[PDB]
Amino acid sequence: NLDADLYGYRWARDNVGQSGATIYRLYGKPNAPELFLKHGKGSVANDVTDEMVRLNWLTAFMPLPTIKHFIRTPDDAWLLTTAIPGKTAFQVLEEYPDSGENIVDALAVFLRRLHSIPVCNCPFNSDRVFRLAQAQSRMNNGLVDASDFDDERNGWPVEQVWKEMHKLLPFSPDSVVTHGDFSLDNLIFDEGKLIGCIDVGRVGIADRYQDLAILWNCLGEFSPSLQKRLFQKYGIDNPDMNKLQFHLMLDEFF
Ligand SMILES: NC[C@H]1O[C@H](O[C@H]2[C@H](O)[C@@H](O[C@H]3O[C@H](CO)[C@@H](O)[C@H](N)[C@H]3O)[C@H](N)C[C@@H]2N)[C@H](O)[C@@H](O)[C@@H]1O
Ligand SMILES: COc1cc2ncnc(Nc3cccc(Cl)c3)c2cc1OC
Ligand code: NA
Repeated sequence: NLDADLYGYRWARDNVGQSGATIYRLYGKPNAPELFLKHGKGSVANDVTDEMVRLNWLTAFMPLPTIKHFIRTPDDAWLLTTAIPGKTAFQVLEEYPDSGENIVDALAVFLRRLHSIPVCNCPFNSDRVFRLAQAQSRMNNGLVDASDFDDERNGWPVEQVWKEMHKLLPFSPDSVVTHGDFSLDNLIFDEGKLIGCIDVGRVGIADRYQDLAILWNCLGEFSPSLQKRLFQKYGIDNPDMNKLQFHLMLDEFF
């Protein structure tokens, strides 16, 4: 069982937009750090499982929550991790908009760090063909949230987004180690420093634009100038807009 690690903590049920899994926040225990327990049943358990192995693999390189405990049974996955103290990049942007330049600088450096991890270390695949297949299996089961499409695709039928996506293909792949969901909700700041990332479930090998696109979009809600810096700090001279557009369209399906 699990209980030894759970005496003393009190419980809260977070909703961070998290696909499928129930997230409990464990707190209140003195001399003990906040904890998260992710719980997935049925198919979603696979997803909790995927995150555990990636947390476990990736922490050899980046700063992650540590796996205090994981349980898999035929239909249920439970994942207990330590919390990363701090606020999301998004919150820190909102609260201190005269700090965006250092936050985007920090985000780029960090993303460069992740991507510099040599692929020969990484046992996980998440290239477009993998994701594309996944995206179809969510389209053709009507799980794609058309409500949440980016503005330039607002109210489009899903089967359209799908069709317009394959027009940009093909592009030259480049392969690095990617986060999978490099959004402003998933990087944790504290005392001005970037100190860790969360939500590592889609981590694997893919085109860098998988991470660059998603973050660049999030900074769309603040300043086109902030978006520019992201690419500028990272060191790309001319953003591959085709690639950007493809990855943003692929995220629509998840
Ligand atoms: N559905 C489940 C997913 O929900 C969010 O992802 C969605 C984005 O948020 C959407 O975009 C909107 O939100 C962005 C800021 O987050 C804005 O910049 C943008 N203009 C907005 O249209 C985008 N179209 C699809 C993407 N799947 C979570 O991050 C992700 O973890 C979670 O799995
Ligand atoms: C303070 O903001 C957060 C910190 C976090 N610190 C650690 N873990 C987080 N979430 C979490 C959710 C599921 C699984 C795991 Cl390992 C972590 C956190 C989520 C947060 O909300 C975005
Ligand atoms: Na680590």
